[PDB]
Amino acid sequence: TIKVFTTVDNINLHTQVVDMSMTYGQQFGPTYLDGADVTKIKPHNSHEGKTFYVLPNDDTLRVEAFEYYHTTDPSFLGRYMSALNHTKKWKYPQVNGLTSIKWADNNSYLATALLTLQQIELKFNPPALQDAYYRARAGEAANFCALILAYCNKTVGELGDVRETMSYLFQHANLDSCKRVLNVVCKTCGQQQTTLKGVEAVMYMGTLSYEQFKKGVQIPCTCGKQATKYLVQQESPFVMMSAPPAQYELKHGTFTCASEYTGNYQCGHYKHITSKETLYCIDGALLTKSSEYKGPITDVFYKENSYTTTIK
Ligand SMILES: Cn1c(=O)c2c(ncn2C)n(C)c1=O
Ligand SMILES: [Zn+2]
Repeated sequence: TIKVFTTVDNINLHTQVVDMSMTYGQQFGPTYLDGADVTKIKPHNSHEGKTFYVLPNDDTLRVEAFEYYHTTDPSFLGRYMSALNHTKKWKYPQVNGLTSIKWADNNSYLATALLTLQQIELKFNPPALQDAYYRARAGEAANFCALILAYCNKTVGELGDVRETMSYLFQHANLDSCKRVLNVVCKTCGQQQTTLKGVEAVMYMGTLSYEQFKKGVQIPCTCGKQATKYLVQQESPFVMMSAPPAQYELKHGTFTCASEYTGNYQCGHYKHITSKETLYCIDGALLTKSSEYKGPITDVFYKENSYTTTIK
């Protein structure tokens, strides 16, 4: 017999005596050793003392799992392991001071999401995610990428959407106190103010221009006229403005960073544009600098703190 540790978080370890005549799966359920699936394997003597991950299959492990990952989805950990086997083999070059990802397995959407996160102010609430995120910021991003895939219910190689991805991640970020107040004005129906909080206060779908959002965008009214919607008040460290991809000119110094999307739902590619002393296009491991940029932009990120309209 051998003594080992089992765990769901590699924080709380639990002693186990292992029967060498049974596989790990027969004793523990699906079981991983340093990420390798050992479910169908007989214990080796050399495994004595090692730490194994298992699926949360009792109350203690379930609570520990929830406390570390902030999800009760029982398939989460298996999904994470499957992703991590791949993301450990990706490469994470430093590009223009940021951790990027060299292209692999259609991962451009994860690269531009990671590049974006390093330019906006945000903290993740699940300890697993915030821990992985700080390692990713330093260049060791495999765990962070596998968690993102797991949180988004995506597998390695699946095409992804940055906006959807950002939405899921923001739901695990402390945006609780972010606030947006909007006003919609119809000459017939009058004015209707709305207040949004959390993730809905920092994401908008329909226009890339933050300035246009402040000035007012035309939206239809059920009465049949065109109403105007504009931003009354914003309280957040950034905003995300998105729209269906379309040719768009990005101007140095008017935005923080942006996502460009080429292709369709069957085959496509993201690039990342950032505004520094000039414009930089980060494309996985590739870097290109230019003073102007035009492309099929789909998300633009802007810094914010507090904004109040002067529209009376
Ligand atoms: C996979 N892939 C694409 O699919 C792609 C692209 N540029 C345009 N497209 C569509 N690049 C650079 C790419 O690596
Ligand atoms: Zn109306």
